[PDB]
Amino acid sequence: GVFVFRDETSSSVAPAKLYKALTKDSDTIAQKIDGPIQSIELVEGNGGVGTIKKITANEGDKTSFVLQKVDAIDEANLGYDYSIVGGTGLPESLEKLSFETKVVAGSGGGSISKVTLKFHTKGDAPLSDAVRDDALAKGAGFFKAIEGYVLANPAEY
Amino acid sequence: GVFVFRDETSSSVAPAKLYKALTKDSDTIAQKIDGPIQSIELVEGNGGVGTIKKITANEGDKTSFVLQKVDAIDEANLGYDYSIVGGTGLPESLEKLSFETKVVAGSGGGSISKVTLKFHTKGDAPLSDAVRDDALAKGAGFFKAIEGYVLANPAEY
Ligand SMILES: O=S(=O)(O)c1cccc2cccc(Nc3ccccc3)c12
Ligand SMILES: O=S(=O)(O)c1cccc2cccc(Nc3ccccc3)c12
Ligand SMILES: O=S(=O)(O)c1cccc2cccc(Nc3ccccc3)c12
Ligand SMILES: O=S(=O)(O)c1cccc2cccc(Nc3ccccc3)c12
Ligand SMILES: O=S(=O)(O)c1cccc2cccc(Nc3ccccc3)c12
Repeated sequence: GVFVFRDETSSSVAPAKLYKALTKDSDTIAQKIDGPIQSIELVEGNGGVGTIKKITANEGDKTSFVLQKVDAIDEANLGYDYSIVGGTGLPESLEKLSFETKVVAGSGGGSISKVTLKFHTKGDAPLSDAVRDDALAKGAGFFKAIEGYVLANPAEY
Repeated sequence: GVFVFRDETSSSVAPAKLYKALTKDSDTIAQKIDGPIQSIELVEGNGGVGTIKKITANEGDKTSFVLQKVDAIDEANLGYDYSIVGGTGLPESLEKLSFETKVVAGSGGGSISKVTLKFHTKGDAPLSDAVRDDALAKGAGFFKAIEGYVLANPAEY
């Protein structure tokens, strides 16, 4: 089955800048900062729809990876969708985790980051809170890492 | 004027550990990771209630600081309250900003971080969205930075 969860996050970062950092510069920033992500490599494509990326990261003291697919890109409306489709980093009860994101004008020149997660469980397995919350936690952690990088480097943004 | 805002975040980190990191190890962690925070000075007190900490940060293209005061500590119930009473880092429209935090166990094994922020505006003046959102953005940034550290160093926790 499909489980949907929507969330919004405000930021002082201007829309155009945030969108660029999250969708075009994130792979580069993630390997640059001291976070969980250790390496990102293109398995297929170079960024456009259909692209498959292998992301290797450290979960505690162990390494795992996920395969990521680029579902859609609407640069005109600052939209970007993609999903995690495999790898050892993907919970056993999950078949696919899809993200639908959009950046809109926020308050005081800042923006609003809207995200819709869609959990596709394996064999209609139930979605435990633990699995759902861990994904939200990782999604929130990654977002803050990029936003934080943007805020700390005004010459670049 | 006094404006209130609440929030809850679920974490996979056990209660006691998340609490120790946020309230006892954070001063050191902030200096170990590369974030906005540059230094933490104990101006008066040793960390117990009544303590005044001076926190300095590199806001990217400029520097600023805030005076933090420890309002209450309840180690038994994993409670910790404090507030920003001054510094160039505190917006002019604000007189004081208070935080009331608590960590409770999740029903399934994690922990939930509850936070209540109380904005004290200067004499009936309204609270601007920009000020409100920026404050929330920094609070979440700090929290996630500390949560990230624990998850990346299971050996230490
Ligand atoms: O694709 S990520 O941008 O890291 C990613 C981003 C946002 C939310 C995520 C949730 C679960 C797993 C991920 N991947 C993962 C990657 C390596 C090891 C373990 C898990 C998530
Ligand atoms: O009286 S408070 O309600 O905290 C307070 C409330 C509102 C604004 C304040 C500004 C400076 C100092 C305070 N007090 C203070 C008290 C003890 C130690 C350090 C500072 C302020
Ligand atoms: O993160 S703090 O350790 O207080 C902090 C430390 C050092 C310098 C700071 C400068 C501006 C804002 C802060 N924080 C802030 C957080 C929430 C609401 C309003 C201001 C600063
Ligand atoms: O807004 S900043 O200019 O970085 C910033 C400046 C000054 C003090 C800060 C204190 C805590 C968090 C921030 N932001 C943050 C936001 C997202 C992720 C990590 C940290 C602070
Ligand atoms: O849960 S972690 O084991 O760190 C983790 C492990 C593996 C891949 C991750 C990918 C994105 C975010 C995480 N969390 C995160 C949480 C807080 C701050 C920054 C990143 C990831």
